[PDB]
Amino acid sequence: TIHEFKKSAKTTLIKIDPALKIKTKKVNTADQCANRCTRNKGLPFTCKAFVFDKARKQCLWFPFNSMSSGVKKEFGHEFDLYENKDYIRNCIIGKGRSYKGTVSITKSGIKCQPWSSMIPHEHSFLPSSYRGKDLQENYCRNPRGEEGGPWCFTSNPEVRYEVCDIPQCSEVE
Amino acid sequence: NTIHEFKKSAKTTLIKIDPALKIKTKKVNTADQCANRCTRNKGLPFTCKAFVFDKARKQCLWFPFNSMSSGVKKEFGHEFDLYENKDYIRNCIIGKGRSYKGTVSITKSGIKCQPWSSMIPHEHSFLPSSYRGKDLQENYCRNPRGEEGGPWCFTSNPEVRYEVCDIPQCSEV
Repeated sequence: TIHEFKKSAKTTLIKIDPALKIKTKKVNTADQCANRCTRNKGLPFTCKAFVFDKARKQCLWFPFNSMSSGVKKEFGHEFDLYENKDYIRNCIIGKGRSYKGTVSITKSGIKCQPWSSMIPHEHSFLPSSYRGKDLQENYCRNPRGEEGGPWCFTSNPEVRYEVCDIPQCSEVE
Repeated sequence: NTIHEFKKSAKTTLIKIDPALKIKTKKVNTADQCANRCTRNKGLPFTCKAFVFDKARKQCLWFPFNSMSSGVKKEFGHEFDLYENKDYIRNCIIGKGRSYKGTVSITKSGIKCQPWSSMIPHEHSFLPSSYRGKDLQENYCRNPRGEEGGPWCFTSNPEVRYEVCDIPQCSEV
């Protein structure tokens, strides 16, 4: 089930409201964390994310994620953060400046090109500059808040860039 | 094999009233093959948000829309199963979440929801047929009467009749 989750390398989370529940356990792989999180058995909360400590081989299960109020996102080479997609907002507000979901396909249906690649499209949208924008893998993103909404570079030479088809939160009921 | 990742509605296909919308069909063996192609979006002139498996004609129907889209309606049919891509089912709540259609099925304290169709452990009268439009399917967190706490469910723990589920507001600033 590790694919039900958006992965952020080298990242963990820290609670600042001390009331928020946590649960930890030593395991073998990050796979085993995801399994328990998806199945949500033996957890006295809704599992919205977990971190795998690769050094200690420990799962940390959370009823929050990186968008929750009361938690900080910190760098650490031995951690990978896994966020349950059911809790990463999957619709756009305004022009989608704050979109962080995992849709990686354009409106006319082509797979996006990874931001950290210059073939087949050359560009100046590297992760490093645009920190906080989450230009990760090949996700649809709107780093500058432009009118088109989340968009990407297309893995097809004919089309440089195209918007993605992420619905407005206001679209439906 | 990503079919388990989709929200399934049995005995259901979708019809486009609007002739503008695009559909794509292909003869196949199994519903799992429809899921794979939708998941990966391989060779579709659009973003696949849903598909139907026709068990009689052995066909996939891939759609750039779902049951909540404009100009689309459900149609009953014994041969059809509808599968909706969770990435295009709004996973946050508007106001009290009367119109919530997502698949969260665990309460705030981590308890697996009881199916609406079941009287075990708890007897109740929120029968699906009493509440059409409210999607009282499987064991999903729902707010069929639009009450204060947001979506909830009867609980699979005999000790706890019902509990609210922990589903985030789409926008609250």
